[PDB]
Amino acid sequence: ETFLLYDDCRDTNQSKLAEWLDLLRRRRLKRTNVWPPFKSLATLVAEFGCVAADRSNGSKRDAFGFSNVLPLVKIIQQLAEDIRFKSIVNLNGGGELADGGTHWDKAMSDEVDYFFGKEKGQENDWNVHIVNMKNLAQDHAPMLLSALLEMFAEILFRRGQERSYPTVLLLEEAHHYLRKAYERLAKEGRKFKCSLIVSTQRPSELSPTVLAMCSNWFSLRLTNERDLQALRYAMESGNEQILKQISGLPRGDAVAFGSAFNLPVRISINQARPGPKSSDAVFSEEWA
Amino acid sequence: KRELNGYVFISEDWRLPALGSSAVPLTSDFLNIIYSIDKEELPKAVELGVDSRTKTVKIFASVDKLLSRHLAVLGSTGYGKSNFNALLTRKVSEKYPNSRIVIFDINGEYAQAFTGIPNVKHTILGESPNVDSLEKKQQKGELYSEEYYCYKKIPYQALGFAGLIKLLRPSDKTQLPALRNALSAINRTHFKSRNIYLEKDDGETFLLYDDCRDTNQSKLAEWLDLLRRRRLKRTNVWPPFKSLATLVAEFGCVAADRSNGSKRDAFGFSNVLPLVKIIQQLAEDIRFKSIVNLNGGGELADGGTHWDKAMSDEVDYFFGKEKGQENDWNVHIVNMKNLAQDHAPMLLSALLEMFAEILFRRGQERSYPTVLLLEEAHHYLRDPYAEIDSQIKAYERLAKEGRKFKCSLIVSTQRPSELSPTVLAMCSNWFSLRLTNERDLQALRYAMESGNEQILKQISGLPRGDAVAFGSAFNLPVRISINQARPGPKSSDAVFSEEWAN
Ligand SMILES: Nc1ncnc2c1ncn2[C@@H]1O[C@H](COP(=O)(O)OP(=O)(O)OP(O)(O)=S)[C@@H](O)[C@H]1O
Repeated sequence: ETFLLYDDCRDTNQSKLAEWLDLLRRRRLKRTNVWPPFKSLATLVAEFGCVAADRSNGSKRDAFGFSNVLPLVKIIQQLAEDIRFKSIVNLNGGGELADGGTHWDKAMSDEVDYFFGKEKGQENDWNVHIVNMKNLAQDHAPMLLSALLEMFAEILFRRGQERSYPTVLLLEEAHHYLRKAYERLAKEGRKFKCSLIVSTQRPSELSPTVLAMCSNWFSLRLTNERDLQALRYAMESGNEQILKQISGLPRGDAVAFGSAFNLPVRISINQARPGPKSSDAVFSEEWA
Repeated sequence: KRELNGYVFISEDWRLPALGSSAVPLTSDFLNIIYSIDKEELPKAVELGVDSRTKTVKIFASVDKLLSRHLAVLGSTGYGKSNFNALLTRKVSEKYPNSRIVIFDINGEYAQAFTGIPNVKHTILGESPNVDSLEKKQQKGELYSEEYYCYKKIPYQALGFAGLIKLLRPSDKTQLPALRNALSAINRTHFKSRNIYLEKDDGETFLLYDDCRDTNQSKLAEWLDLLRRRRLKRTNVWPPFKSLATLVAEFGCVAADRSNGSKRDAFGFSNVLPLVKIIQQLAEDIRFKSIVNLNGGGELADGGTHWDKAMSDEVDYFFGKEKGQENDWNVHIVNMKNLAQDHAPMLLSALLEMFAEILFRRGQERSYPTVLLLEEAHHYLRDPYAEIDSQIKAYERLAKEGRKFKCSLIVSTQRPSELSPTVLAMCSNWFSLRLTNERDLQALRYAMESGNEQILKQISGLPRGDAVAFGSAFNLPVRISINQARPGPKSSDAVFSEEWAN
């Protein structure tokens, strides 16, 4: 037998709803072997929110609960129809769904082995990974980029200090998507053998703990007092004589200090070959 | 120091002179090396003014550095902020006559300043006071003179499946699904003088009503399921803004008697009534209807592609055509003299989203450079009834898409404290005139990069015409005296004495 659910508070077959819906909670009816799509959450939400008890010894579809559940189905619907979200995320399902009760923890643990690599002993086909995100909007980035760093921390714990391999993580423009549990990778990283490089221009938008869990420092020019004060309040290994130099540094010159330098240094940095694209724009050409 | 047979200036502060060395003053040959630009950029420069303290040295800047990125102009009232923008925009054209400049003018000032330049246009937003009057088009290569202009409305097709939802705000039980079913089916309703109906594949027709009258209330179910699952006949004309209100009621006042045969019940109809009220209110008005065209007319070419072409055609009118095609004008002035403080955000924060969407598609191969000037942006860059940052999502997208696909922004304003501090951080150059308060002079401190304090502590006392500049196009900051424009903008707002004397 079958039964068909809807998204609108229509009156068709609104008597035998609870009889079918209680078995769902008590896990007595059938299950499947394929992942469904994303839009299919709104129907379940509406049905769990718009069911009531009828006086005609049956069930009823109410409308004073739709008014309670409505604000959520709305954003779900407006999110499953954007043309900049579905080109990054795959809102179609169709894949295999396992048994046993462990179907989330096998989906989570298959996108980490693709970006951050596998564990010790196995064969991997690369040592350098370059992820490019030029096609991702500037308003969907925080969520989707924090999700990944929250996923890469529930798994080092379940992997351990034995099966884990040491890696290096280059994070560029980190003040857009690095800010309780949202920053566990910067704290519980030394145990699980991960090291971060953070590049950024607005250090006043970071947490004073991330900028304090750092051992060595490389500082180029920095012209704002709202940032100098932060660097100073968080600094642990230096002085206040090299802080005055940071505002009059030319290009390529840097100030360096930490544990790998026995006395702070002013440095001129070698050029790289082949270098990064770092191209620019030119308007005069196209119209001249 | 010397380079080959000239000199060059380098900024770095760790050096010092030796004891006994002699001090000497500086001349107009070294000042003109301290306040100059490279040789690589000299054939692409633009003049702005002269130095204030001495007045023997002229100031130049490079179009590339200055405009490839975004730019900000700040200043109080009555100190010289509208002369600067006309100077700049006219000097860009006089040097690069194949440019593309678009201006949002919400006061009607910037037309008197382009008299004498080719490929100018002038569009007003609204309806003609007179009706049986003419408007004279111009040809190519013809110098602009006033008495040439055009009028324009904006249709309602170019707001999409989402703009209308946002503009109507269904806030209760059973308004949303009906308002979706109506927008999804608006392309199968036919129209006559003053009544709406459907047309079957075979002659037969069936009428729709808006008052819940029980005449012929027994065939709804089977004349609605078909419309719902794409079985009735199509059409080829856009209907008005009231078929919406006529469908939202017949989709919300329907039920089924246990005695087979449908009935248009009365109770459910009330659950939808208020939306019908307001969507009626927005036709017997003088403000919304003066700007927007809620009448209905045009082609509706089949192919499930009737929401996109309206956007694509309305963008090519204000912002320009794709590369290769023939676009007539090069300067576009849009006049919003007649537009209320209530419908400004909603209307002017949708053309920009359109432009973003189309500029994401055009790409780097089909996109043409353009400069876009936004005046008094503290009026429409923040949707007031959007009180969470979850809803400010237009500038943050358009700035990036433009920095990628050749679109430059100029933001002019006089109150930088009513303006989010992420709008003023995507900028790479700054021009500031006198600021009188003390809470608008901290929003700049908090959000600037390439300055200092000795150039900021002398903004409270800047006279009329003098400015202060810094950013990634200046080697060291400058205090500067700007030069007058000829001809300039207009300022005729109101004067009492005259009328009182008449
Ligand atoms: N270099 C200059 N020297 C002296 N006066 C100037 C100079 N440049 C502009 N002015 C004068 O400044 C006066 C007022 O400038 P406006 O154009 O009203 O600036 P504004 O009021 O900030 O612009 P809005 O926001 O459009 S009213 C004009 O009457 C000009 O004559």
